[PDB]
Amino acid sequence: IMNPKRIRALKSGKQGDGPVVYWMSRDQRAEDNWALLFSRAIAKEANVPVVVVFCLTDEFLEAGIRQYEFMLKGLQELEVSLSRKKIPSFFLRGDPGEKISRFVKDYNAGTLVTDFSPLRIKNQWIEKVISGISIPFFEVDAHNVVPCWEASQKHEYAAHTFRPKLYALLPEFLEEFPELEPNSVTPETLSDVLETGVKALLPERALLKNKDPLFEPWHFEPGEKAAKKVMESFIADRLDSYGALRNDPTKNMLSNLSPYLHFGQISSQRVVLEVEKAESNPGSKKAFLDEILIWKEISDNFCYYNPGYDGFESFPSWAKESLNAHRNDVRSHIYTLEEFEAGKTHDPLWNASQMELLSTGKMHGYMRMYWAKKILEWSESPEKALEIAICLNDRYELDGRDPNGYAGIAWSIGGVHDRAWGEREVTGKIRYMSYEGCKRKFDVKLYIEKYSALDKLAA
DNA sequence: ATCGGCTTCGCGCA
DNA sequence: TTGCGCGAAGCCGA
Ligand SMILES: Cc1cc2c(cc1C)N(C[C@H](O)[C@H](O)[C@H](O)COP(=O)(O)OP(=O)(O)OC[C@H]1O[C@@H](n3cnc4c(N)ncnc43)[C@H](O)[C@@H]1O)c1[nH]c(=O)[nH]c(=O)c1N2
Repeated sequence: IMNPKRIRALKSGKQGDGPVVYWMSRDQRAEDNWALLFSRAIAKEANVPVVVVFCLTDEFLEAGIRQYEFMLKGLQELEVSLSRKKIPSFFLRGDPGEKISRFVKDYNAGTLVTDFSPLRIKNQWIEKVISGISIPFFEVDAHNVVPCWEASQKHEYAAHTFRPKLYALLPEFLEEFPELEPNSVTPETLSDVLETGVKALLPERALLKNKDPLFEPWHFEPGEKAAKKVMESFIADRLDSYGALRNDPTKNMLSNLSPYLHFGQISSQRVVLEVEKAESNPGSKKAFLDEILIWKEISDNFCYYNPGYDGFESFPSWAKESLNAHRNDVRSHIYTLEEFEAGKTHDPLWNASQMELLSTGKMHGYMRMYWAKKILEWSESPEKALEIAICLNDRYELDGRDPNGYAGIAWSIGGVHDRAWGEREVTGKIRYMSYEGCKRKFDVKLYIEKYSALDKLAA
């Protein structure tokens, strides 16, 4: 039995007599899954089978092959891991509000379970689902270490107000995962799906002049197994010097975990457990935990309590006041979406970062902050900057379309979870970042040098 | 309370 | 490079 405040009753009803169906969505993995572990639990009590259903919405069209290969290949692996433990996996195509409801009837599901996501479109779908089912319907936070609706009931103004809260709750929720018990009872194509999708997304590929792709797909092998190794090599090779090199992009000293945590291919709670027991720097473990605990989960807190998380209106009062005061200011440059996208600005280090984004699908965490603040400076308005920053983040980051994306863009452009700094023209009081500031931190000429000879080779 | 502390910004200066 | 003190800055929360 697991901690019962990880569950929240979406719909009450009378328990069916069919199997218990887990509607996977955020947490695409079989280990370390409070949503899967809970569903198994209530099917063993009901003495019924547990099964997984996954829905494949048209959303893969609003991004690239890169994200879809990465996630489809992952699911190809999960489906096998699940049938190992005797748990069937069903793959729906279409709109959840309709297809999940149909499945719930067509298999005679006795209880519905899902994982937790704060993006508006899950609440939309869930709310259709509730309407068309009669069975009970459960939702489990399987993504955060502390259930979002439990760490805080309000928008948290800053990391230092969240932090005493989150940490006062870890002795309760930071625990080991039990074993996923195979099915005892035995209930009664993703190859085409992955081909069909790439023939669709192929006319939109990001190509170089010579028509081979920009994207390089060997930096991150998708899937649960590949993720475990990225966690272990992190703990053994990179964790010890994270604190002191987090900010250098010429070093590859990050965890590189974010494509995995986004597709739920690995549990942040598992990471935390392995980091905690590891014996590296106390400084570095502090650095690291605060990014995967405080910053990650306050990003869910943000989107969960501010339905306008991808818009201007969600900036803090002072932020908007300041930015409106400077809408009339003359911008040093202005660039269009296309120009940013193609890395055609005056700033070679900015374009360098953009080139890291296009070719690899994961931009360095420090360069990300620089990236968005310089979009605000050379956009024609704050709204356009947001719109540009979201469109390029979500289109090219393997970890895009994610609460961290919005809560990081908002931190960057609109000062959300941050404070006021010295007033500038165009960018108001938003924390400024400078090219020369980057030079006191790392060897910009190497970072630039790495992605040079790719703007020329692309168009 | 009223007032200390804040993702770790940039920049001078040693 | 690297570290320190400083400056400009709105406000939570204890
Ligand atoms: C403009 C902009 C845009 C984005 C983001 C930040 C900024 C300023 N982020 C957040 C952060 O840049 C990103 O999570 C890390 O670079 C992920 O790479 P690593 O896992 O290697 O980092 P690293 O190992 O240093 O970080 C560990 C984990 O902490 C979390 N994290 C780190 N910094 C964070 C931040 N500022 N906000 C929220 N979570 C943070 C992530 O969960 C990350 O996996 C984001 N993240 C993401 O997952 N998807 C995205 O699309 C974006 N987009």
